[PDB]
Amino acid sequence: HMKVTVTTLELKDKITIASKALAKKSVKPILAGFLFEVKDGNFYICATDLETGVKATVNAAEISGEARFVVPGDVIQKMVKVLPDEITELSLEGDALVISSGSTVFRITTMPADEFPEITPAESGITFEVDTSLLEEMVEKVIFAAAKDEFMRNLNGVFWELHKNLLRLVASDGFRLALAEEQIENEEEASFLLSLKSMKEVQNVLDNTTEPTITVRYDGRRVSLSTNDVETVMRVVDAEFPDYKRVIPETFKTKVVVSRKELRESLKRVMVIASKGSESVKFEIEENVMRLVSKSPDYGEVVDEVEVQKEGEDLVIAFNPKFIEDVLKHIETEEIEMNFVDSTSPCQINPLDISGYLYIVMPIRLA
Amino acid sequence: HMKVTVTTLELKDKITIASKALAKKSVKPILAGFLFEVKDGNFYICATDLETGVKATVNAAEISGEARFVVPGDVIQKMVKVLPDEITELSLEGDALVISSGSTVFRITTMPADEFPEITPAESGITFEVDTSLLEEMVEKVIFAAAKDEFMRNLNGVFWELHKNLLRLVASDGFRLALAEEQIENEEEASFLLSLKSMKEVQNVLDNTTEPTITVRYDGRRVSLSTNDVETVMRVVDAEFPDYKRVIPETFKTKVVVSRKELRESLKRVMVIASKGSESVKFEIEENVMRLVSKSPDYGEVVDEVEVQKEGEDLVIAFNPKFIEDVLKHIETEEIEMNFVDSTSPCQINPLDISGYLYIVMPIRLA
Repeated sequence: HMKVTVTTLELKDKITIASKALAKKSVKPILAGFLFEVKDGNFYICATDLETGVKATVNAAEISGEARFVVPGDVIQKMVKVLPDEITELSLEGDALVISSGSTVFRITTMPADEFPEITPAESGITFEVDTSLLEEMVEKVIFAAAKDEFMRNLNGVFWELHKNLLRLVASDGFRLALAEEQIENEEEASFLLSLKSMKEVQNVLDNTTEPTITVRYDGRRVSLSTNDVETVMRVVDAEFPDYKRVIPETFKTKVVVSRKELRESLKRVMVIASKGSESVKFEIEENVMRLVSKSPDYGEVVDEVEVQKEGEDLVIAFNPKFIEDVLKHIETEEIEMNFVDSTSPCQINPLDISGYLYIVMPIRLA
Repeated sequence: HMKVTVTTLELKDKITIASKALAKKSVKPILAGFLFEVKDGNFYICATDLETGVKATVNAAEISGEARFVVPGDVIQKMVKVLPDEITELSLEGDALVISSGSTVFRITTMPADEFPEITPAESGITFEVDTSLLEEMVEKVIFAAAKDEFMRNLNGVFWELHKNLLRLVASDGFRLALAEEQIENEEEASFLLSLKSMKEVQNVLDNTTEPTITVRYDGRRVSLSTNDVETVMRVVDAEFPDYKRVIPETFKTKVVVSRKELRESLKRVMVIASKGSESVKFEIEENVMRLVSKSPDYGEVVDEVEVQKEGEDLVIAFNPKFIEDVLKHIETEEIEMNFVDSTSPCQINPLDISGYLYIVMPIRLA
């Protein structure tokens, strides 16, 4: 005996929410599956890779019996997205989970749960509530700049800094950096690094909750991010995030104000040549215009000249254009500023007249 | 001296049109480029891979001088799609093509044209005009079923059959077949096979002309497809297209009428399991319903039951579901028919009550 009646939308939502905490195929195939647990009229779906764990309480209409088993993560995810009816019925027949919805019946072979661990929340520590939409926005404005190389433990993630009524998120890959800061309600100071994999689950949670605010708790070792129905717990990265403030310049010698669309389009034009091999654009900043230049030995050259408002010194300075383009994608204002010191110094990019968001791109050596 | 002034839209259109006649990087890098030729106040852009050739006349505002050179195909294609101004100016500086448009200047290294061949049209033979949109539609309704394996010379293409006031196109890959037939104005009988690569250029031409009809001429060895400004010539495939009529059954024992959306959705559900390895769906056709069944040894089973109108015998029969799904994508009616003989015989799929279009899928062995 295990029987569950649940709306298909609920099952789909809870599976989706848990899905980015699953492990890969290798290193415990068991951890590449969801734990389904039915006990005492409660139905939980869990996933973990041992660094992030998610325990989702499923709000069902009927729950009887007792069961604890694992089902393969990929198949169950694909399956729930195509169940055709408003209601879904779950049961066991032999060693199979039987999933019935309308016209369709899936029978999915279960795995043992005896090595699937208990997922427990962070202990008492530092806690705050934040507006769900605000935190989502902050995460999305920085997460792209994190190192994708998991070996770079100290950059493969997003750094959280809390102060009195203030949260800042920072991410970097050593070539560029994104920073977001917003006023919130928070009592205590704290900071921690969460892995990129943990952060993608954070984003997944936020993109799939309708609740107005969420709770965060940090105990020195783990961070819980909780909604009404979903507990997510993440072990903090055991690495020291770089002293990133040393790459954020305190003054400028050159400032350029330029249309975000205008520069994006110019970057696209020069990438026709830059993508061929140089992976470089040289900015020649003059009083009223900036020329963007890219050269490929074997294919050709491009020069594109764009109108700008510029204060300070004329400057010739080179960048990876993809890194500049990534920033522009994440800025929402029509105009941006680019702030420079020297050909060898970082550039700060920010939205015009909007505080709280800033980007740093390191330059490349001039050809 | 070579100078050309042309609208950017014109240059873009003619480059795009010629682009699918280019050869790959290997085997004459020269043939992976466009021929630009300026002579006597005419500007032509050409491309060939020695089986398909395209000669596009560019309608420019100003053309002076004389030049004949090749430019690399990928870069020029990317470049023209991002020129920012209504007008584009072309000239030579050193061994470079200089392309100036608004704010942007590209300088692209040219290659020698002395080994780029003359592209000439088919000789007198069989000729007809066809409505551009009609032929486009016919091509799109069949081309997906062609063999993608170039070694299968006799199936790697689309077969054209002309009769008095009638054109039929056929494509097959040995597992499935698509056929389209429409009334046109045509005097003589003829048939020929054009390669899949040639046919993709045909489609490219049709998708990029605004002219109401196009001309086709066949001389026994080559087929020209001509618009006002663009001559495309293709060498016919030296292979015998199979006697495909032997897989088109003349009668049915079972006919099923079913919603195209309904079956597409059912196929998607069973593919959750079929994509895991079996690549198979078993249809159990009964009086009022059809059950679709897929099984994976290691992951599970799915059964989906859909409402159908069925005449004739109950039947159990298996297919590759991707092949059924491909057909449905190309049918535009809300309802389709599936027509069967035996578990070992082809299935004919067609739109309900629409002549001129039909699909054949061969079954797979029952598990």
